[PDB]
Amino acid sequence: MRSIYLCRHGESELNLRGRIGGDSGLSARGKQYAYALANFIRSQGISSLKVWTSHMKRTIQTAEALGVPYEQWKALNEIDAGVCEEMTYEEIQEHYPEEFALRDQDKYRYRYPKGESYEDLVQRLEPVIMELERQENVLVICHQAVMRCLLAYFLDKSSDELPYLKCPLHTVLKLTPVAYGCRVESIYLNV
Amino acid sequence: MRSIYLCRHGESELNLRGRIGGDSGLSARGKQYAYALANFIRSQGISSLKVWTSHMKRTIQTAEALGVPYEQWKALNEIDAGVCEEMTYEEIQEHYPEEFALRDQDKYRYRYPKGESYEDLVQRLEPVIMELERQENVLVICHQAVMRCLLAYFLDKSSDELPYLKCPLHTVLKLTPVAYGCRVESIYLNV
Ligand SMILES: Nc1nc2c(ncn2[C@@H]2O[C@H](COP(=O)(O)OP(=O)(O)OP(=O)(O)O)[C@@H](O)[C@H]2O)c(=O)[nH]1
Ligand SMILES: Nc1nc2c(ncn2[C@@H]2O[C@H](COP(=O)(O)OP(=O)(O)OP(=O)(O)O)[C@@H](O)[C@H]2O)c(=O)[nH]1
Repeated sequence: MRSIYLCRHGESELNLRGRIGGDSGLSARGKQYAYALANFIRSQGISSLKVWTSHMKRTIQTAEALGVPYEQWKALNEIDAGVCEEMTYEEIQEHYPEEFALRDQDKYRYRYPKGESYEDLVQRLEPVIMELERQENVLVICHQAVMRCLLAYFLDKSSDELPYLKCPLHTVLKLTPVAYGCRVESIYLNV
Repeated sequence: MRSIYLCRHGESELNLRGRIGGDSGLSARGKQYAYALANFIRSQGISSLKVWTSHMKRTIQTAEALGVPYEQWKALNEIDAGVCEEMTYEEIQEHYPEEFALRDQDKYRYRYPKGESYEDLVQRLEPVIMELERQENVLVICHQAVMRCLLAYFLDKSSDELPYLKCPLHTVLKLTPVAYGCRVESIYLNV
């Protein structure tokens, strides 16, 4: 039976430092998770697993720790925050006060100045989902907003539930598509 | 005419780093706001101004720049994050995934493990609201949650919308209560 493993990149510099978006590398702890992930995968004993990542350094560095070939997707790249890229929630409140609240009205269709929205991201992911269906066993090392859209698809969640799906760092969601839908198991790798 | 100048302490080191709670001091930019705030106060030509701060290093440090006396109130201390003290919103999502989700159901009544809620803080702020009410011109250098509770009281906002009120850093809100309720004047101090 096939299964799709979804998880985020290891903790990044910006993650640890309190900032969103950007293209930072893995933190010391992030690298540790990469090795923990490699251990978990090997533990699964999967037949010919294909590893997918985005173009972001964080996803790549995580895959590098798997010692197996990985395919890069520009579509798996994290949502563009635009003007408030690499900013903290406090900086966003200070420099873009009305935008911060505008989001609360509709987090799915909300779009940051010069950036994407969850609705946009869902659309940009269409190609990936298509391929995900054609594959057997796949490990998609991605991002928060991305993992939420992917998860929402397989778990048939509404556009409302989507922006609030649990996609923490160092947690691998193993989806096993079945007749009634798709089973899910949460594996937290503590490092 | 009497005004209640509510403002948050100047940016702290922890604010800049991504973390909630703690007892850190003002960053260099935070200190700059302390000085800007002092300049603003003088320009106001205010009569017998009373400065109130909390016992936190960040509020004291802001008051010092004013060059005027100020009284400290433990009741004005920021809401306790309990076990989540000094964590980032990612660390919370990772180590306390269920807690994070539960909070989203009721931001007002959500209480941190070993900490408090907005409801708890309201009770704690009761005597502050009273003295503040029976006072004249008053400057209160406080924190985010605290400023929200105070503001909601004077603007007669429901507990429902309380946690979402705009309380960005480096912004002083001049509150002048008048017959139909209370008037506000948002003063942004760019530094
Ligand atoms: N308002 C607010 N936004 C935050 C905070 N921390 C991160 N954000 C940003 O708020 C938006 C959505 O928040 P979340 O649903 O928690 O995460 P996300 O949508 O997957 O965002 P990305 O960070 O782009 O993945 C994103 O642009 C986040 O980067 C915070 O404390 N407050
Ligand atoms: N989980 C999470 N908590 C955050 C974030 N930004 C701030 N917090 C903390 O989450 C709680 C509620 O968030 P907010 O309503 O934005 O702010 P607050 O309640 O005034 O927070 P305090 O800073 O504790 O007063 C508080 O304890 C915040 O410190 C974030 O992005 N994620």
